[PDB]
Amino acid sequence: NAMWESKFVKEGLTFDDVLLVPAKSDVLPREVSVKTVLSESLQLNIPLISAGMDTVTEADMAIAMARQGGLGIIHKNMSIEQQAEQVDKVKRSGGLLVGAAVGVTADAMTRIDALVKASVDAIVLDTAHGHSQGVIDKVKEVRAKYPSLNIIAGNVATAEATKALIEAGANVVKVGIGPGSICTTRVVAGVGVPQLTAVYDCATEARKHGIPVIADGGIKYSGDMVKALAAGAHVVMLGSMFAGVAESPGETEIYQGRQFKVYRGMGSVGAMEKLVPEGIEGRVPYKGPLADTVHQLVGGLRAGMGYCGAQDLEFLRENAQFIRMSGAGLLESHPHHVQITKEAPNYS
Amino acid sequence: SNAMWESKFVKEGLTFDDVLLVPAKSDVLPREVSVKTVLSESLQLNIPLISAGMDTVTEADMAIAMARQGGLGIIHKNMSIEQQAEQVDKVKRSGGLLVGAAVGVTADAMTRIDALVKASVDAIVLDTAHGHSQGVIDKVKEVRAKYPSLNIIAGNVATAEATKALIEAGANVVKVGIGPGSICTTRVVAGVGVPQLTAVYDCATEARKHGIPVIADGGIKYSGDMVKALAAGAHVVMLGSMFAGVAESPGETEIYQGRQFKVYRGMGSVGAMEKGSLVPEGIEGRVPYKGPLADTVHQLVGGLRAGMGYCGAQDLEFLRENAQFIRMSGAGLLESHPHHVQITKEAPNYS
Amino acid sequence: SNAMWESKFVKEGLTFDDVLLVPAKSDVLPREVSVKTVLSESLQLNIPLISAGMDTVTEADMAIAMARQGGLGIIHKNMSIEQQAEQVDKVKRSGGLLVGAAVGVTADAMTRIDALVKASVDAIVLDTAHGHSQGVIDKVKEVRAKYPSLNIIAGNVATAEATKALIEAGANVVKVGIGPGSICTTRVVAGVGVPQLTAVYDCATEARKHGIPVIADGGIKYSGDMVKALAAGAHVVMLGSMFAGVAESPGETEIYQGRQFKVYRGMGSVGAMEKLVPEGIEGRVPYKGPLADTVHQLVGGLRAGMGYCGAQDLEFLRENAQFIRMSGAGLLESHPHHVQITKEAPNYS
Amino acid sequence: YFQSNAMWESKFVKEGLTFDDVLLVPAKSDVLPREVSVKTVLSESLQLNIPLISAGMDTVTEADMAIAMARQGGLGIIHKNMSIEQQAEQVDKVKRSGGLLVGAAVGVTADAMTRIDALVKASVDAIVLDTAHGHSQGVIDKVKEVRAKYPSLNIIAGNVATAEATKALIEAGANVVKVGIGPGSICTTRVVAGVGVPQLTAVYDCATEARKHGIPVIADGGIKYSGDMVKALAAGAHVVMLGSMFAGVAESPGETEIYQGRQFKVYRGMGSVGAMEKGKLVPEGIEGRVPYKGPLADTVHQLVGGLRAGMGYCGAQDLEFLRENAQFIRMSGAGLLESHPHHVQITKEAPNYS
Ligand SMILES: C/C(=N\O)c1cccc(C(C)(C)NC(=O)Nc2ccc(Br)cc2)c1
Ligand SMILES: C/C(=N\O)c1cccc(C(C)(C)NC(=O)Nc2ccc(Br)cc2)c1
Ligand SMILES: C/C(=N\O)c1cccc(C(C)(C)NC(=O)Nc2ccc(Br)cc2)c1
Ligand SMILES: C/C(=N\O)c1cccc(C(C)(C)NC(=O)Nc2ccc(Br)cc2)c1
Ligand SMILES: O=c1[nH]cnc2c1ncn2[C@@H]1O[C@H](COP(=O)(O)O)[C@@H](O)[C@H]1O
Ligand SMILES: O=c1[nH]cnc2c1ncn2[C@@H]1O[C@H](COP(=O)(O)O)[C@@H](O)[C@H]1O
Ligand SMILES: O=c1[nH]cnc2c1ncn2[C@@H]1O[C@H](COP(=O)(O)O)[C@@H](O)[C@H]1O
Ligand SMILES: O=c1[nH]cnc2c1ncn2[C@@H]1O[C@H](COP(=O)(O)O)[C@@H](O)[C@H]1O
Repeated sequence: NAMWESKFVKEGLTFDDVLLVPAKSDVLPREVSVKTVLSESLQLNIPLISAGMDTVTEADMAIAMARQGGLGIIHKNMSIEQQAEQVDKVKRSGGLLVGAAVGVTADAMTRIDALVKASVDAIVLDTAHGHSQGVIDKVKEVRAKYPSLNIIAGNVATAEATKALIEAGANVVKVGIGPGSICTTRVVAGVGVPQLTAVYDCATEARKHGIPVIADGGIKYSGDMVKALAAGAHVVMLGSMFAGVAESPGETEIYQGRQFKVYRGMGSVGAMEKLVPEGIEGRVPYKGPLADTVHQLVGGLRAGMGYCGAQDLEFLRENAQFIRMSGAGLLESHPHHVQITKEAPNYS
Repeated sequence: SNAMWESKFVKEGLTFDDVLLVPAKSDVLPREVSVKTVLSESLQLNIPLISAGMDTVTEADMAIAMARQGGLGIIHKNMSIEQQAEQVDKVKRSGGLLVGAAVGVTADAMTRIDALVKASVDAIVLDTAHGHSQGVIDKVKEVRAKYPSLNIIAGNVATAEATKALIEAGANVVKVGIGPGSICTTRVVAGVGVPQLTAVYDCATEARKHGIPVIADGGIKYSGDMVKALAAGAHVVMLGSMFAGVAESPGETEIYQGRQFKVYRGMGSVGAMEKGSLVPEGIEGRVPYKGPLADTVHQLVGGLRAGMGYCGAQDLEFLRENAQFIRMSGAGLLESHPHHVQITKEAPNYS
Repeated sequence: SNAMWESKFVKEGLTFDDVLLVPAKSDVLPREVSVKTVLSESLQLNIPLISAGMDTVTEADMAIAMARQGGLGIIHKNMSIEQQAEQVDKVKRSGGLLVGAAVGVTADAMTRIDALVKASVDAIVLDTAHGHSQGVIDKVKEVRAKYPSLNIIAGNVATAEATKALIEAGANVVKVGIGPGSICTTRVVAGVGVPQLTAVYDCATEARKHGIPVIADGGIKYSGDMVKALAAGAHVVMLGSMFAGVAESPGETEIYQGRQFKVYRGMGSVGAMEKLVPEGIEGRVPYKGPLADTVHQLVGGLRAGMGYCGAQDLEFLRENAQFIRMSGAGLLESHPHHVQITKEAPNYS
Repeated sequence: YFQSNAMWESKFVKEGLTFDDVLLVPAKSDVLPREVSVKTVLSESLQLNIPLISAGMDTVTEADMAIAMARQGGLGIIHKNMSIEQQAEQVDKVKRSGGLLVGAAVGVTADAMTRIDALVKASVDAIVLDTAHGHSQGVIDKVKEVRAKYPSLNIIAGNVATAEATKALIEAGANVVKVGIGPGSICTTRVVAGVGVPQLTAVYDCATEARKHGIPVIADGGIKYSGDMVKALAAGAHVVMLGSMFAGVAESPGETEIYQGRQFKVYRGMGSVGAMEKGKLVPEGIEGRVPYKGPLADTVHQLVGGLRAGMGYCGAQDLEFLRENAQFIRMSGAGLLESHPHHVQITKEAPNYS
């Protein structure tokens, strides 16, 4: 009866539940290191990865990304020959880093070969439920065939799942079940773990095997990134904040005089039609080139590490302290009792 | 004698939107999982869904469509004894379909049950505002005495003491939910309730000890809430709202707010009481038209299969016994719905 | 010491919307329950409702209507002494009806009270912002010393210590509520309050020990809040907002965007007061028609409340009802949701 | 159990509270509001007759605000978004208007000493060493550098939200510590940088540290109503600093624009794009507008009125009593809802509400 009595024990935290407490600082925002190492083959100058979705990352996005010091993951919602071409395309553009997503399917190894042939630096085996036997067995197969290949497996939300995938041979683990802006998983399936807690629990375990974790989803301001990083993540992955960018796939859609870009979940009827969906379709404001959005994110990270007296991303993960707050805390934490006049480059 | 007074405020209650089901090790796919449940020795559903015995939800056409999706429908009692019998008769003739009927706690109650059973009703539901009553308990005994083979679903209850009381009265199944209803105002007019997830849980806890199943009834807005109700301990769930905008439900379509809509109302609302015949405990409204019951039920189950997939649950018994929740704040709720993106299309299972 | 410093944030407060009443075994139906209540040997009420002693809620006509429904009106003090004395007189010579009058702590308090006792007032209500004031305590004492029989309702307090203090000065009834009122801005303008549910309970905890009934005053937006207040230990509740749109309330009906409305305002707002800054605002509520249709919906909900708790009477309810606590999500589930509302119900707007 | 894993497993332990979370608990009172004392001592040479400082923002304080505040018994901080000689002129302008107290902000920069020199020459009564992060090595280094050169100068340093941080500035020479990272109405620090401590707790944790040394603290940011000020003082602050409640009064800088029939003034953060441009950047504030409130004397009379009310509610005769004794009760979001006007359509403006 022990499981029957534990159903409602666990409590979970999300980004907007917390604040990073300022700490003794000696280091200024321009001075801090934002470098990060996923592995031997995989080093990033900025801890950003653009999501593997048909409205977020194709060749042009992955390249603009890699030249910012970050990383692109080509979505798998295309042919095999096509993804391999675009992966090779990013590689011929200055010999820089590139990712490709593969689903746990029958044609998975066929896709992976063609991808390793095009010289991917990391494949991402993405699935709804990374804590699954099929997902384990696949990572085992792939680890067997390509012992040299960076393997990103997700998604997971628990310690148990983080361990299952590490042991199967995945060297980077991906955290997030249901925090995405376009995600309906928690609504339609009732399943999830608040992202902060899920980064924190998966990192605690992953820390032991010296394995890094990517916070995926739920990030809507630069300060969310800081929180996710400080809660244990090595790197964050973004969808919505990148979808509005000129280099992202999909052509600009006009709306109320303004310019927008389509942004849909890979699990939406829209993405799949090209069945019970776990995602929706919509649009985000046109934002400009990747370059200014990148600027605002990193600068936020830079100011947070400054506040936290963290010289590198390591010191931040291992030293940053949070403070929990109520919903009224959240109200104070955003602008309040003033009517906004101008748009800020980092706020709505 | 101070114990009762010092304890007025010790209990805490959780609901659907306070929690999330935690993903567990899975070796099963949504399609591989089984959603069948056994409610008793004569009542078995292929999907854990029951359409509410309300006058804007279930009549003969609703029950027939329900039974065909693998579920069940409860024919409401806002009609004549005779007419309700015909409706049960009608459902029965269309392929040996299952069907339930609602009966109130009155003096006409035995007379009404006599007809529904001669009509071959597969279960009766004694629905009341306060299922923890002598009036209810004595009526459940009275029926169980007369009809010892009859599937009795009794309610509504929100407590373990109450669930135990109706089981020892002879109830096969216990219906859980005081005040959780979408059209319901009980908690506002009378102050009384238990948050649904906790009510299902405390009750499932008692019903288990005796081998009795509970029915989660009310407060389900999306399919994820169904998984939560089942995972909390309910064998089966009862939906009003999610079903009222279906083609097979009674009533006609009307255009409102620029599209098609159906009338949805509470049985304790001023409207519904006029037809049937105290201070009202429900309101009258309308919900969007959704077309055939089939497409709705396909999303319902589809979400259920997805959840159980995430929970490594090959069947509903596993999900009841094993699923773990994690409590979350209001901010957790916001992360759990689509956010910070403008939606351009009604998704089949969202808004 | 350093005790006061470290305990600044220890306490926790709950309000009507924090909580639900748990359904209990019930032998009884709504129509069979008793809603009578006894404030004191002199004052007994057929229904647990007093109307607020404000200049836009209760004058003679309200007080008379209340009494006739089995409740009680408090005639506010925003008039002259001769005006309030004849207001009482009118209510009394209108069938031998119970009536109450407001008095504040000040110089001519005794003269007004003198005039009120002469006119046969049943209960004097010592309305002040801070019942736990030294000046309030001194005044309750003087009135008790002069009128050993007279019912004294003294308010307002939010703490067990204040309640204890009023009871010892001679108060027969204590009125509980700092800040929860619909028209009130005390909490906002002065940072000061206690959540009404915790307040009623805390004071009831102290008052029960001396057998003194408390009034849960302000904060009631629906029928169930009243069930909650009584179940938290109040003997009776006092309403202003729920009663302000009633036909027998002072104030003529005003037209605004076509719909009938009535003026409703705090007694500490600018208009009512005409040295200190306002602690109230001035507003408007829809017309509701006769008091009786409003009372019937109120008692109706109370009765359904009592039937769900298995309470034959209000003493059972006070001593036995159990609450359960919930988050914001639970309150969202507690109100009707995910449905367009078509028409108004007579008890939910 | 190790040294390495201490910080890791304390990450989520702390709890923060803010104004909207709590309520002051009424206590026995023998004192009427008009009898209480709102006088407050920040240091031997800096006594305020009312507990209110006009924040040092370009949309808030300049000579006219500073003058008007002082004549009410408060203080104004001339902002630094202007030249050195200009800022000293503003100071002299206030000092040559009846020897009114004035303070003036200075950041941590090479010219800081040049500026400080110029302000002291103008008889400034306090320098506010104002920075985004009070707990920075530079800020401590500056306080020390200034204290050394000006042993009698009043040095108000900010901004911090922790006892650890508050101890550093005190040990470095600040007479008065300013509290608040993120609570500001025009602030986005918490959104863009993720960082902050809820202001009520922040005021409390710092006051706890500071009172051991006999040092006052300033609640800076987050006050929307007079009641919030009272919570802030009762949480341990000697005095509050206000932006948005002062931003839209006659004496504040800015023209009177009008939209939809009503009067407004611009109010922007100092970390906003607008404020920076005056002297790509990654802002930590936003620009907007607030209602025109009219002459300062009205906002101030309402403010001090709320305070006296709450002190009477708390049986406080002076602010020291309130700091030492005031108790809070914690509430939820249904309580905050009950704590505002509800279920009535408000038909006119209370001078102190909305
Ligand atoms: C990213 C994502 N979910 O998080 C996604 C992507 C495409 C399709 C889908 C669909 C087909 C809608 N959902 C699933 O495949 N859900 C699912 C759920 C549980 C298990 Br086990 C296996 C799959 C989901
Ligand atoms: C509450 C409810 N369903 O949950 C319902 C349904 C129809 C009519 C009613 C009416 C008759 C308006 N209300 C009640 O019967 N309320 C009620 C409440 C407690 C007790 Br005991 C007996 C009756 C209620
Ligand atoms: C809050 C309230 N009734 O509940 C009320 C009523 C009338 C006037 C007032 C006024 C005079 C505006 N406020 C106060 O008198 N506040 C107050 C505060 C503390 C003390 Br001690 C004495 C009075 C308040
Ligand atoms: C936050 C604030 N005042 O409270 C303010 C004002 C002006 C400029 C700024 C800018 C330049 C945008 N931000 C910073 O200076 N941020 C910052 C953050 C951390 C550290 Br360490 C040093 C500086 C901030
Ligand atoms: O349709 C889907 N359903 C659920 N999750 C999705 C879907 N499509 C993408 N995601 C996840 O959502 C992430 C982006 O979340 P966002 O940055 O919060 O917009 C992606 O990286 C995926 O992990
Ligand atoms: O008017 C009434 N008052 C309170 N609850 C009601 C009333 N009518 C029906 N219900 C309950 O609400 C359930 C439907 O809830 P829904 O699925 O949220 O629409 C029904 O199955 C009944 O249990
Ligand atoms: O203006 C005032 N400021 C604060 N509270 C008031 C004021 N005037 C009346 N009250 C209280 O508010 C109660 C009515 O609150 P309501 O029933 O929620 O409308 C009255 O009975 C008084 O106790
Ligand atoms: O640009 C900004 N970003 C963050 N905080 C600011 C900024 N400008 C001023 N502040 C702070 O916010 C306070 C004013 O907050 P308010 O009274 O809530 O408007 C000031 O006294 C500063 O401490």
